[PDB]
Amino acid sequence: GTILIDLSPDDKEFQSVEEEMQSTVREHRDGGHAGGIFNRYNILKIQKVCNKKLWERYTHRRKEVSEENHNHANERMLFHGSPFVNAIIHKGFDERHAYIGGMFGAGIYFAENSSKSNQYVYGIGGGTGCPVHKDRSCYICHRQLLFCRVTLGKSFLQFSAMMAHSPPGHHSVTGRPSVNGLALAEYVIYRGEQAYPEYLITYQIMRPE
Ligand SMILES: COCCNC(=O)c1ccc(-c2ccc3c(C)cc(=O)[nH]c3c2)c(Cl)c1
Ligand SMILES: [Zn+2]
Repeated sequence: GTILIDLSPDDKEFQSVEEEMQSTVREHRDGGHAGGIFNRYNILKIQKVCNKKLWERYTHRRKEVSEENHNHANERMLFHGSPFVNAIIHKGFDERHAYIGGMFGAGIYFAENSSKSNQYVYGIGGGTGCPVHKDRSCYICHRQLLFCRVTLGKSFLQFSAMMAHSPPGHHSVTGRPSVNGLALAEYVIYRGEQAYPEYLITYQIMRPE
């Protein structure tokens, strides 16, 4: 039931989405090992993901979290990178998109830094890089990220020195780097229904000059 609508680069929605991409790149402590070396992206396409069934699944859960949290969904827009992006846009987030060995427990991870999500585009740790060149820093091959609507409800705050249940009380976990003062948060949900993949972003990382 999914349809994809191209946003025009002249459209203001294309532009605020690109801005959130570009403005949340940071340097990474792995020197670019997982996601490659770059400061900015070349944005190639931005599509809006439309699936009535997945949307209702999301808003139905959103209402429930909302009611449990002093009428507050605590709804964010957050990046998600994964080899399973084409499956997510068609069938939604589920247990199979969960990071079993994740630091904040076994759920689905999202990132405020788009460059954090880019590290996972070719799998945990960048896997072996693009399918074509086996290059985690490939500047040629087209990559895809999702920019997603995520319901956090009451988030459990977990300071970090950088499918399970949420801790009782909580609808999600915030993993908040405490050492790297420029690293933004990651969040973990334990139910697929708590994220909708609104935008599919197709891009290349750009070689620095
Ligand atoms: C035991 O393996 C079973 C198969 N599953 C995967 O191969 C898998 C699971 C999770 C992820 C994953 C992880 C963490 C992030 C974070 C932090 C940010 C983000 O944007 N995406 C993530 C994506 C991946 Cl790539 C693969
Ligand atoms: Zn490549």
